[PDB]
Amino acid sequence: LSYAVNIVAALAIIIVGLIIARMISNAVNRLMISRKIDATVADFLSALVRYGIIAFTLIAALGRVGVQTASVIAVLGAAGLAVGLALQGSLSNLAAGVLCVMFRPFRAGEYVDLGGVAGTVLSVQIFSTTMRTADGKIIVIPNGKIIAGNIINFSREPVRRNEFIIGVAYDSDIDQVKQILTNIIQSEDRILKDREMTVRLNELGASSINFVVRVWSNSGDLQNVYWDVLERIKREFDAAGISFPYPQMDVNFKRV
Amino acid sequence: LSYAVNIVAALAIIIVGLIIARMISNAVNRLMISRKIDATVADFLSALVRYGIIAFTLIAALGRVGVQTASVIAVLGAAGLAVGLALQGSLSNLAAGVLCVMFRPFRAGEYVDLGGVAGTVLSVQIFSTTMRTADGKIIVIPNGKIIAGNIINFSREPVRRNEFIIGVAYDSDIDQVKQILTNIIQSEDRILKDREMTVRLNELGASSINFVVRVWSNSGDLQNVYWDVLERIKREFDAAGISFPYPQMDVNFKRV
Amino acid sequence: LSYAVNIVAALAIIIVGLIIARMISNAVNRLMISRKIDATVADFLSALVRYGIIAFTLIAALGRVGVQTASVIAVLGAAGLAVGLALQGSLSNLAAGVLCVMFRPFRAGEYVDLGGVAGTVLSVQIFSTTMRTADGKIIVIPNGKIIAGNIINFSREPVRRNEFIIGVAYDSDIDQVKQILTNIIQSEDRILKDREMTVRLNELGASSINFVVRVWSNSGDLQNVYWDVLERIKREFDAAGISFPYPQMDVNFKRV
Amino acid sequence: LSYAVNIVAALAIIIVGLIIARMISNAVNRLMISRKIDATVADFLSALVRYGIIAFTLIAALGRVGVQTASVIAVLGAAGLAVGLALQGSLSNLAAGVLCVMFRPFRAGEYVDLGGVAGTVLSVQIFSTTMRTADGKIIVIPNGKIIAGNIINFSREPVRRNEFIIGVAYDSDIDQVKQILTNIIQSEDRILKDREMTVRLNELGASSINFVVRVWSNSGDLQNVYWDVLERIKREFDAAGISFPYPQMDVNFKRV
Amino acid sequence: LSYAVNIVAALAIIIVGLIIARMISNAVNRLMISRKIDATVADFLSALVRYGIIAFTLIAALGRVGVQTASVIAVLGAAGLAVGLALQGSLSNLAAGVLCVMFRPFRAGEYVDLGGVAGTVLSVQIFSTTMRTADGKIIVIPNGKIIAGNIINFSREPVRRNEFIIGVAYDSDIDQVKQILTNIIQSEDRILKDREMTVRLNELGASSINFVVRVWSNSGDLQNVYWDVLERIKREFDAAGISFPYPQMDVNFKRV
Amino acid sequence: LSYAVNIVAALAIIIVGLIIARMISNAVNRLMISRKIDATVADFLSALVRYGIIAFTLIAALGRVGVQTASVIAVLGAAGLAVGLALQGSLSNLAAGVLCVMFRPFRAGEYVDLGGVAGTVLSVQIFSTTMRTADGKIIVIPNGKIIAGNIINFSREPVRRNEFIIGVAYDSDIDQVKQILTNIIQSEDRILKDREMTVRLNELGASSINFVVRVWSNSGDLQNVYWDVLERIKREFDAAGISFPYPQMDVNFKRV
Amino acid sequence: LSYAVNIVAALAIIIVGLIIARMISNAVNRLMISRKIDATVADFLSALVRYGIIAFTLIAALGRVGVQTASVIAVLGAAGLAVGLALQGSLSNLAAGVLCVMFRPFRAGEYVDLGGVAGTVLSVQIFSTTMRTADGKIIVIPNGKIIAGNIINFSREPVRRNEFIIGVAYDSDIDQVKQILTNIIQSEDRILKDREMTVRLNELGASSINFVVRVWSNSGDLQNVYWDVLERIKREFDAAGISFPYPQMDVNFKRV
Repeated sequence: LSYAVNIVAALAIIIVGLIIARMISNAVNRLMISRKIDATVADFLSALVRYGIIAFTLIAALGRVGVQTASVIAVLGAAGLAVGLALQGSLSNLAAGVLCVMFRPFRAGEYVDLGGVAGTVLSVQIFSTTMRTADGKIIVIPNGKIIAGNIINFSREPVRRNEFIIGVAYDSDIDQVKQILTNIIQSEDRILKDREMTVRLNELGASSINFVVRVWSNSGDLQNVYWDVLERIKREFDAAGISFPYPQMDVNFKRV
Repeated sequence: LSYAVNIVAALAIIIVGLIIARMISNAVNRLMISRKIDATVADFLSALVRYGIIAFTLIAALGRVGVQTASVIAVLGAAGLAVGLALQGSLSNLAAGVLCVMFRPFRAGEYVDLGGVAGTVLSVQIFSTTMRTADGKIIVIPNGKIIAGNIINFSREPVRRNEFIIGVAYDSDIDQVKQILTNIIQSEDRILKDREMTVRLNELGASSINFVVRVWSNSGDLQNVYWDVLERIKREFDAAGISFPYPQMDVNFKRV
Repeated sequence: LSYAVNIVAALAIIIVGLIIARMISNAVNRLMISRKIDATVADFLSALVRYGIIAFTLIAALGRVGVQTASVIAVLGAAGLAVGLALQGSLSNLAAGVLCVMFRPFRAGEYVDLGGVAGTVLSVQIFSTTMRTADGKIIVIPNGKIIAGNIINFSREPVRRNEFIIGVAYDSDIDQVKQILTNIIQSEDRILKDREMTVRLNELGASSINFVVRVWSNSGDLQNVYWDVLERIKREFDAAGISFPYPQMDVNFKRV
Repeated sequence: LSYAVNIVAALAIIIVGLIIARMISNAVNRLMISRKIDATVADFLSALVRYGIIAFTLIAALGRVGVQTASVIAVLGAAGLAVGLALQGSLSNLAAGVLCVMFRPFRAGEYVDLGGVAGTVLSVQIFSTTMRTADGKIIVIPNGKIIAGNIINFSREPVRRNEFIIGVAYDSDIDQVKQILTNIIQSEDRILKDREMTVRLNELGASSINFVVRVWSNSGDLQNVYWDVLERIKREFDAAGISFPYPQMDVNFKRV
Repeated sequence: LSYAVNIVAALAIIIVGLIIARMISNAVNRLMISRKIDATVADFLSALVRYGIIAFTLIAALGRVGVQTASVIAVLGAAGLAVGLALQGSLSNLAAGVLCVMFRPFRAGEYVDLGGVAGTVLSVQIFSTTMRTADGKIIVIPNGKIIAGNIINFSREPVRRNEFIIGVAYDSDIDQVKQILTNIIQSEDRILKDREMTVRLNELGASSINFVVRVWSNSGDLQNVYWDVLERIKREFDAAGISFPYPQMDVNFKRV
Repeated sequence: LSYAVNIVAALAIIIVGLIIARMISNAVNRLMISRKIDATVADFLSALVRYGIIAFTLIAALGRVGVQTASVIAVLGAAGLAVGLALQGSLSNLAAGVLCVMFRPFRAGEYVDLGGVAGTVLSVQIFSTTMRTADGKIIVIPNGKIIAGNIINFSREPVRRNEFIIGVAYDSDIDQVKQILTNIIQSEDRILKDREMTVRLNELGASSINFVVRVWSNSGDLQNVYWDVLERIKREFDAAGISFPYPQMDVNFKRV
Repeated sequence: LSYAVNIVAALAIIIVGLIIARMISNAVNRLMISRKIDATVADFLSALVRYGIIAFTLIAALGRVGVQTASVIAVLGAAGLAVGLALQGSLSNLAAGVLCVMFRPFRAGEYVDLGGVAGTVLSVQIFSTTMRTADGKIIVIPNGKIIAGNIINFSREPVRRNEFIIGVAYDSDIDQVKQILTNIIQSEDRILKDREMTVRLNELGASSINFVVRVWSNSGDLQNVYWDVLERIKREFDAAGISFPYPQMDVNFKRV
């Protein structure tokens, strides 16, 4: 049984191969990390060399025990293929992960809409991103889904814009409405005066004349500015004699 | 018939091969489990070595009965392919399974919305997850579907937020509404006072002035707090003289 | 024509091959069935060995009539491929079949919603499942579709939950409504008293105060409990002086 | 030009090959049809042997005119591939065809809903099924589409169920409504008395109390039973003093 | 440079090959057309032989100028692949074309609904079908789209069916309505009397009792029969004292 | 280093190869354009020969510097594949481009609906088509999208058809309405009198009797004819005493 | 160990190969950039030569350490494949990037609708485009998504068109309405008088006669022209006695 020495040689090749592979791959993503690339892309690109070198080792090692070479390429091919399928979704998500962290279309703490759902971003991880809905629900979105959909970011821009739509009665003084509204926004300090300040008759409506007011503020103020400016419009308009109309209807009577 | 000895040799290879395969594979996911990896990933990765080694055995064993080697790679290729298709959905679900249990974006007992349907999670299994709808229906969702869709988790966060929208009549005192609402929530102990406490005029409405109240509570209290605070608003508002308006209509008569 | 003896040898190989194949495959799923596996998985896995072995036979048999070996792998490859396509849908459905019978996410006789359609399950067969809609229509759903969609099962759970929404007039006594409702459900024996018994003011509505009542019952009783508890609410509420309001409207007259 | 004898030999192989192929294939689906299999599946499976054998013939025939063997596998591979694409839809439809005829989830003459469209089935053919809409439109649905969608079959079940929803005025006697309805259905012979006979107060409605009546009849009677039972309810209810209410509205006047 | 004779031989092979290919292919679809097959299928199947034979020619011709054979299979493979992609949509449409013309699920001149759009068919061409919308728009639909979608054909059936829904006031005589309607349709000659003639009380409605009338006519008459029968119902109903009701409303006054 | 002469020979082959390739390809689509084919199809088919011939050159050229032949097929295969993906969308659009220009289902200047969006076509280019919306927006649609969707062409047909729907009061004379409408359209010269001229009672409506008028005109006139015929109907109907009704309502009073 | 010299030779090949690759590739996209092509397309096409040449180097280098050549094509094939998947989305986006910058269907600063979302474009980068919504949200859209969807460009066209729809009461003078509207737009300088100026009775409406006015202006003016022309219509119409009607209703009383 002097051809049972190849069994021992097969092992030798595997152990030497496993080590030679482990040390090259370590010594490659030592190189990559020292350049800059990116921790994950390093580990990934690296772990391909690793699994590649032990793929060569398996071919030559089995090969000394008469395993036909072109059967190892085939079996390992299949093996790899079966893994490949099972993972993929992951691989795809893993990649989106990188992209998101290395392009920061949103960063942790920004409020964003990631395709129907919107919340404050907490953390982008390997496969999935975590946000917290204004009301306290937690949503976990797959990195893959995020990256191939639109990213609406409420917070990256420093100055944003409220739009009021106020409806008043048809017999209201057009000039009077404009003046009161203009004088409300003029006096509000939180409204940026060096930007758009549109007060205008916008829509001849169903039962109301509809005025549009659009004014810019710092992103932080936007919410409070809206509320404060509204309370105001309502108060002033009442004291000034302008009517917010209920729904109207001309009825045309007929005794029968 | 001295070339009918190869038939006997073919069997020998198969039995030795089946055993040698069965004991390597066992001896691999012995190693994996002892590290940490994950029971399932172990069994899976392992069972690939297993089926791989008996793939080699089949090649060499048939090969001694003149089965052309490159016809075994082909036949087994097809066989594997046919299985591959038939399973897949499963494989994909199996993988989602792992991910879900080893990332716990939801754990058993959390209430969650898994893409349109929502219930309390019971158990994540091989291919499919089981939840119980608040009313007692059981839903079985495929692990695969779950993982590639958004996961809304109502329960992982410890503190959550009710939003009331209360409509009052246009001739109601703005300041009075705010005070009563503010004094209701101020006194409710279950409302977390160190967080958001928004009471504000929010919408000039169709037939009602709409106030928005938003207050935070422990996740457990949220449901009862809502109901209790509502009963309250209704009672106080009535005793205080504030009217929840019916739908309005100005009618403008015309005899014809 | 002494090279026309190979034609005779070709047949010999085919007949011996067909038989050798038929008897291994039989003798394999004899083994599988005797373990436990599953009748279909057996027949399937088995029928792959069968068609595999006669694939080898065809290669070697044609091969003795100078059919280039690597042309047989090719032709049979194509043949298999063409079949593969034509079936697949089937294969996919066949597999779903197994899963459904060997996981019983629904069993025959349970009422279920299988992605938009819902009915009482009759029988899960090879490719397709049969249910009967409450009203008598028969639906035939492909096993494949079922398994990759949500499965809502109305019947597996033994206790379920009705939700009534009752609207009463704004000027109705809040305490009185709660008491009558509570006293209706308290007295109904079919309502499980050791579970949720929610009677509460839920919605300040358009033209009605809306109370929500939620009570649990055995799955069998659920339908009759609802109807009986409703008839009751209506009767009691009338005799007690509480009004279910018609839609309301404040009209504000104007002679023109 | 003694190497121009191979041209003549090439032809010989083709003619012999075409014939040998044509007579095996005939002689295979003679066998299949004599077992039972199915006329179409036979022709198909058969026609694969046919085109397979002439594929071998083409390889060896061209091969004697120095056409490199592994170029024929390649060219024919491409040819086949180009056909494959062009057909497929067909192939898929052809297969659905079989399944439909050999499982009769609907048979000719049954009224069915095949994914949004519904009509009386006329005939299932090679690729496409033909139904006639109740009103006389003809619809041609691809067999493929049919098989991968739900099949709703109105006609296979012998007994089916009407549901009436009747709305009466709030001040109507609950007991009186139940009795009249019950006495209508009790007397109707076409209503199967040994099955469900539900008459019940079902919905406290907008402007009507809504009763649900559900009764079973033979599939033939279902349409006429509905109409006849309706005419009846209307007549009896009127003569008995029960009012089908018009839409209601409480209006609350305000001089301004 | 006596190895520069192969360049001349290469050309010879190409010219002879191009001609030998052009003349076989012509001589094949001469055969096909003389059987019956189908002008397009012939040209297609033929043009595959054509491009196949010149594929062999290119392999052997380049091969005498030392172009490694298995590089030609590769390059041409790619070339073909690139074409394949660019065309396909076409190929698919070309195939649908054939099917449509050789199954006439609609013929030129029939009015049909081809998945949302409907018009009178003009002409089915290579890739695309042309219809004319009742109002004069032209629509060009891809043959491929057509074939994989439902085909609704308004015109292939010779007799079709109108459905009138007529609403009359609740206090209208049920018997009188039925008689007038029945007597209208009885007298209309264009209504096929040997088929369905349904006049019945169908819906207890919002503000109207709704009668359904359904009557069959030749496909040509269907439009005019509807209009004529309608004008009629309106006239008769008026002269007979039956009221088509306006929308109703019971209003319940409240001085406040 | 007399084996460093192959490096020089490698270059020679590449330069000769690049030229020989460049001059065949030029000399091929010289031929194609001189027949008729199509400028783009020529350049494309041509540019495949070009890149094909330099693919052969690269194989043999590298091959003289010991680059294993079957590694060049592989590397170039990958390279081509990576390009292939990156382009494709383009390739697909490029092909649609051709089809559109060489079938003119719409030509520049026609108004068309290309799947939801509609505008006047400006120019069809390589990948993308440009249209101008009636109001002045520019839309750029990918050629690929266009070709696989329906093409609605408003302009290719020379004569088109308006449909008026006019609602009059229930107590209006049916005959009078028809006559006035008929006499309006009879007198309008721009209405084609040799085509459809439908004036008819079409719908017994909610609060109006609805008449349908349908009349054909040249494509240019269609818009103006509609407007002019409308103004007319309104004027005549008023002067003739026919009422366009406001929405109706029978109210049924109840003191409470 | 004189066969441990090949290890040293292996390294030599890699270093020489890496350099020879680095300097060809640099020297290729030196050439491309100097022509014109496109900075990105150059780097890409170039980086394929680069990775190709080191692919050859790896084959021959490993090959001198007995790594079977056809195992390197295989391993690297897999490696490449795994990368290929992980990237792709990127590759696709990268390509769309190019196309967008080198066709400028929108340029930075134009307002555009990119499939549902619309904003002012800021910058098109490698994979993703950034726009700013009128109100200050930032949207990040993948280049890939953009290129395969419609591109609506509000700004590339220099002159655009407002459409007013004004509703007046039925008893308003048709001629008077046309004149006032015509005289408003006639006098507005910002309205381009050499283009469309449509003032016309367009719709006989529910409770209003609806006039359509359509007038063209410079793209800059469009917004202000609309607002200014509206305020105007409202003012003039009031002073001139034309009534914008409230919703109408003929009510037909019935004492009960």
